[PDB]
Amino acid sequence: NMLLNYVPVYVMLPLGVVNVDNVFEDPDGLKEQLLQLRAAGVDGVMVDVWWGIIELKGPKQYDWRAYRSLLQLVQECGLTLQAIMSFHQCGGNVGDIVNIPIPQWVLDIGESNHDIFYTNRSGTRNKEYLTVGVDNEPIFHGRTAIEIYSDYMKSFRENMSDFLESGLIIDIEVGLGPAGELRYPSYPQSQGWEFPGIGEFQCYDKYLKADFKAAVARAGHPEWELPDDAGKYNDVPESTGFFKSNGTYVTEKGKFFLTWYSNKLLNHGDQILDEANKAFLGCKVKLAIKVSGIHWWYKVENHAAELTAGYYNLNDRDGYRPIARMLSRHHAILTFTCLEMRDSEQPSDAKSGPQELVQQVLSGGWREDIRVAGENALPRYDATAYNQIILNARPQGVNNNGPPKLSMFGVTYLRLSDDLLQKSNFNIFKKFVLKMHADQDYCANPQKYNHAITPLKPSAPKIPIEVLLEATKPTLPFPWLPETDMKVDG
Ligand SMILES: OC[C@H]1O[C@H](O[C@H]2[C@H](O)[C@@H](O)[C@@H](O)O[C@@H]2CO)[C@H](O)[C@@H](O)[C@@H]1O
Ligand SMILES: OC[C@H]1O[C@H](O[C@H]2[C@H](O)[C@@H](O)[C@H](O)O[C@@H]2CO)[C@H](O)[C@@H](O)[C@@H]1O
Repeated sequence: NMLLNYVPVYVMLPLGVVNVDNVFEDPDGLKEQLLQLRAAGVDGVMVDVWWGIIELKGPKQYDWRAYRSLLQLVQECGLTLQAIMSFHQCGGNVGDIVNIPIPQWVLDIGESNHDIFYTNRSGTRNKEYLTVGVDNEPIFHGRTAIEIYSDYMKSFRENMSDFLESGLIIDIEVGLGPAGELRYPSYPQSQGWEFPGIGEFQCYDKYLKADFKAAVARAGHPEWELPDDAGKYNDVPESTGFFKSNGTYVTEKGKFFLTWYSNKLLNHGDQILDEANKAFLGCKVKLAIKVSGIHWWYKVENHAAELTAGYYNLNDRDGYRPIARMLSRHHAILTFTCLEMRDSEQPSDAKSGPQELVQQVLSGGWREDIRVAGENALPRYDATAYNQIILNARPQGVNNNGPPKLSMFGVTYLRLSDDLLQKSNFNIFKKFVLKMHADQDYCANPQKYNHAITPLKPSAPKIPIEVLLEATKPTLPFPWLPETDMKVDG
């Protein structure tokens, strides 16, 4: 039956649906838009549950009232919800049209201890997310950063228990860094970065610096220092001593650093996921994380942009499968945030390979037997973008005699706006939804298309770092069709 080829479609709600003052501004306005989505066959919506709004007043001073009103409306409109535990700031990244800082009281601590923020070689502090360096430092009025994230998720679970029990919430996306993605803020627009700059390493806060220095000493090279020849945000790889042919990235020093740098992210995600699993244990929901799609410089040996962001991915070293393997113990979903792009849409001097990157990441996930979901990186309303998303959703087309051998768990579209609801654009969107559903009408019961949600079980045992890193072995990706068999057309 065709329904087994059905891939659910979700739509991101506007940023700021509940403002910085914790007020659900326009319920009536949202309602009409939501009803539009319901009529279009959309399965659900995604929303940021901003930490900076909810725990603003002070430690454990949560106010969930506005969000309870929003969830109630979503439920009345017959839509499911993907909730993001957004522990980051909204404002400094592409598309951020509203400013939502992290809790003021945390910012207050940062005034006396500037090292709680990611820091570049020049010493500029980025305030959008707390550095992984303080994950386990009890410097926030007695709590560590992870305990804060943990308490937040537990409070959410208890205060939204009725919505969880009624099955409104489908999955919990755990924010792990800038824009909620598990990565370092290596390409900050707020600091002058412009595509396709290689970006900069963000490991200079005193906590990470000390950890690194202790690490190199134990490795027998106490004299090794953090990179000093990697250039600046907008540089090109060949102009740096670190990324050029036979450069530092290829030396023992460079390899040790890149391994250390990338491992920090793996442990950061693993530890916070442990807390997320405890907070939602028993709930009929799934856990997910977001991985950024850094396609620029993907086609040169140095993969500079990926490296500075924390993804130690080279032609002979898979830096994404280790992440997938880590997610397996938590039964979590890997959400890739760049699915609509085509190589030919990128400037030549950027050496972009978004198509190849997508194939590597998704294949890595299916290889490790975890569920993979995705989102488009930039706003798109044209058929070519939708057709590329559909292609990646079912790489080998639909199976007329059962489920496809390969398919994504779901796709979330960025973002709900007046532009999307314009007659012509919305008209194409409807065809996109139909094709994602493999020509089937909207299906209310996920069980029909094998997407039944069972109670979250405790995570499996800890997987040692050496076992995780075995996943760096390069593998050939799964075969991809040149174009989808479920085209939207034009
Ligand atoms: O509302 C979700 C999320 O949206 C934005 O981040 C996106 C980004 O725009 C995409 O290009 C891609 O990277 O996925 C990101 C995560 O979904 C906001 O910047 C972010 O704050 C917000 O949480
Ligand atoms: O900021 C992260 C994104 O940067 C690029 O997006 C470019 C886009 O390609 C270009 O057409 C436009 O003029 O500028 C934006 C920068 O905001 C990458 O293409 C994206 O993949 C990144 O997510």
